Amino acid sequence: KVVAKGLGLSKAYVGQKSSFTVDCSKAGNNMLLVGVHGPRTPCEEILVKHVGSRLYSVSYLLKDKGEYTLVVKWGHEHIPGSPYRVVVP
Amino acid sequence: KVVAKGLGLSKAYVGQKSSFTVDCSKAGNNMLLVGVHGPRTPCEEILVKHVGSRLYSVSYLLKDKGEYTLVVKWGHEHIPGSPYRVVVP
Repeated sequence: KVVAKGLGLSKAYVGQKSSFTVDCSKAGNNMLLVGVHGPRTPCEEILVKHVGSRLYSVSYLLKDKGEYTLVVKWGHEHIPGSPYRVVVP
Repeated sequence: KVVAKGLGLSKAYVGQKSSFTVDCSKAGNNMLLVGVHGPRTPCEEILVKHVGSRLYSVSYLLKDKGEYTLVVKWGHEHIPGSPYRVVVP
């Protein structure tokens, strides 16, 4: 009952914040875990903000071209669509 | 082989950013995940930054008093000390 949306689920660009949301309004009081895995150059930054009504706005910053793995877990289980493949040109 | 350090592992105050570091320099190329579980009001913000050489800075922001659980995982296993109990006055 958790739903992710946004451009950052699939794309990011060097040096620019990529954004997506995770809507947990229809879920309970569990723990959200978000990470972006760069197997060579790590993700530079990731920010997860609760903006109200159990909507979370996520922004992350990548430094290098290539494929990254975006993981979004709710109670330690992948939300639908996770793990996501993120491509940086 | 991951080591976390800092006051933010055990102390946080409403409205004030709480910080710690996570040293993954002696670990491999696995994935790092950080969560702050409030049984009630969610964590407002969590910011994770790779500061270089596989050291990471973490800052988080809470909006209500109470007991929180801070989770730091490396390849989906808890790092030593995780889960951390954080009591906000």
